[PDB]
Amino acid sequence: ARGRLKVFLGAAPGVGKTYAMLQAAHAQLRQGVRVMAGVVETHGRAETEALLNGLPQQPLLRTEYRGMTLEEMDLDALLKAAPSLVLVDELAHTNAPGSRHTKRWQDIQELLAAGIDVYTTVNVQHLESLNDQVRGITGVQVRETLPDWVLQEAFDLVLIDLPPRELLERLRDGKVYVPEQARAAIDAFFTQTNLTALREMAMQTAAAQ
Repeated sequence: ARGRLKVFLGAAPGVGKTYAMLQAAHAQLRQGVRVMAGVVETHGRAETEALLNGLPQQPLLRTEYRGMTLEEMDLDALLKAAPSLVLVDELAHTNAPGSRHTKRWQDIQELLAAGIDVYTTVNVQHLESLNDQVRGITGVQVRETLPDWVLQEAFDLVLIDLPPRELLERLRDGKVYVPEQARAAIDAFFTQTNLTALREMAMQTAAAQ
């Protein structure tokens, strides 16, 4: 049986992609599926941290790079253990230096070729075809990109939707964490106008699948 990819697609950070993925994963766990978390970003949400702690977890690999402790999915251990389903946040991620592959999507393709199912999350901004539209709207450069075909050839795609106004409240209320984005950049990104634009992109993306 070929590995099947399910992508939880969202307009932006904070729309609930990871939580949706972890709830989907619990349904599978309950039905007896050997589920393993490969890489999951809970981003300080206690409810998401509580879902993750009910799932088997594969320790990450830590490296040091320019003072920073970088974490990657332990691909080699996952291939060896051969779980039935691996959970992998952030489909557009560019891997830590010294990784076998440049991109986390390649890590995923490798699991999938080994017959391992994969659940993943991605924000719409990372799609290659949309890089310039996103930069034109937000004024922020998207540096981690994803070839559109990686998402197009996904077995399953689910849109995780949230109103922009509500996402702005979440950001205000300390519920949205965006690690590799400085304050000036977050302020430039998370506006009503920009989030409305990105929500339409996510929907147009989901409809074209």
